[PDB]
Amino acid sequence: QLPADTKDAKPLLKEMKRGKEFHVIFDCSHEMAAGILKQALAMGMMTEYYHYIFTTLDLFALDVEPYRYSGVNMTGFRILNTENTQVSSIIEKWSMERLQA
Amino acid sequence: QLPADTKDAKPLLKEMKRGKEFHVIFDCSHEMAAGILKQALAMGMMTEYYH
Ligand SMILES: *[C@@H]1O[C@H](CO)[C@@H](O)[C@H](O)[C@H]1NC(C)=O
Repeated sequence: QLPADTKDAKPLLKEMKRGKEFHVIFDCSHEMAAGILKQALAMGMMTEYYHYIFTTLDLFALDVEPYRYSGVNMTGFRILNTENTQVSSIIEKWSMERLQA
Repeated sequence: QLPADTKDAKPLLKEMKRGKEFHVIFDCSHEMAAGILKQALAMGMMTEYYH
């Protein structure tokens, strides 16, 4: 169980590294998934050995640029049917007004 | 040999990782050491193996 604060996730990661646990099913809102993945990266917990699975339904929204060359596997799930072009147009129109925030 | 530009470092590091070479003596001004270290981190070559 990840503790109350996120950035205190380091002890868990140390324990997992010592125990040689090479498969994980994270479970949290993608916002906290990003933090735990960054903590993993700075822990050297990110190579072609480990393989993460994210029960979050927004794994696609993460920034993946710093991670994709590492050779790590991150299988997620995505319900938002973005293959249809109509959906893509709607999403783009939505982004056209999200950037006020 | 490192290539001319900094971020060209990646193809070199790919072959390093493929050949299973965990002992490296770098030789460059630290201004390049920082860049090559970031590349090595994004390439995921920063574990307890490499020295
Ligand atoms: C991890 O990803 C790489 C590239 O897709 C793949 O070749 C490998 O089979 C995957 N599994 C492991 C070893 O984690």
